Amino acid sequence: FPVPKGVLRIHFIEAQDLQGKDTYLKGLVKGKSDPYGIIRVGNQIFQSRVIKENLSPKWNEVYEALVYEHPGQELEIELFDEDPDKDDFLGSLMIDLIEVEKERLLDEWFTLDEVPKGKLHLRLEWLTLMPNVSNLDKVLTDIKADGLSSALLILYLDSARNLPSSNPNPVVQMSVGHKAQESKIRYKTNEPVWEENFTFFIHNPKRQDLEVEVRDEQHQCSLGNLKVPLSQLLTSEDMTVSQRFQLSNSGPNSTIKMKIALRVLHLEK
Ligand SMILES: [Ca+2]
Ligand SMILES: [Ca+2]
Ligand SMILES: [Ca+2]
Repeated sequence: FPVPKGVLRIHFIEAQDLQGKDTYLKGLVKGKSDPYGIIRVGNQIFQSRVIKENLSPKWNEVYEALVYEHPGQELEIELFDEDPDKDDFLGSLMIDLIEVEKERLLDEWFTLDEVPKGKLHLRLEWLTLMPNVSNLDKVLTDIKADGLSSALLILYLDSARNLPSSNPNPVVQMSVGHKAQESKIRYKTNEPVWEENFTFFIHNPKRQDLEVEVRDEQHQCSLGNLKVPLSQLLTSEDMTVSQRFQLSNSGPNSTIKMKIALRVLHLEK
């Protein structure tokens, strides 16, 4: 299974001098526009807010994208005017990631291509995955923890044993805080195998819990659940634990096997 080469934190700050594409009164009066941006990294897509009637938009939004050692992967950005029909094009940008890794931290205005005018203000942070916990304390403080992610949670769903029944069709749902993802379904078995990998962004591992619920997908019935304070990982080697876990609201011998690893996101120079 692929593992991330790092995390790219994208500050979608502002743009200036964009192309006005709206016109009042049958096109007599030249007007401004309603800019917003579409940001792409690999399969990950991000959409900024629409700011109305302004060619120097200030979004101050921030997105977090996973980056792997895959070929030539790039940061793609397109700006549009929100119109009631087809949104008019306000310019585009293409940044080489392998270049961004090299610089670690950028703060620059970029001139949009394929438009007569327009500039975009970005601050890019290349965060690497740290296996030791040595810098968590510093990363939490820089974020100003009192939000964006201070860590990643990478977890492996191996299998479960001896689940309650008649037989069920087991599926697992994991949700660190509000982010939630689901495994695939196994059918008519009390011994499911998934061998699936999942990744979650983490604001603060000292506060957040991983919640795991096993369900029978056919029927509303629950098959057990599990809470794992991520803090417990903080005291494990390479912030990774691998064991069988007891399920609650389940059988007495019902368990779930996982590998769970934490990585602190760090900007170095
Ligand atoms: Ca328009
Ligand atoms: Ca418009
Ligand atoms: Ca539209």
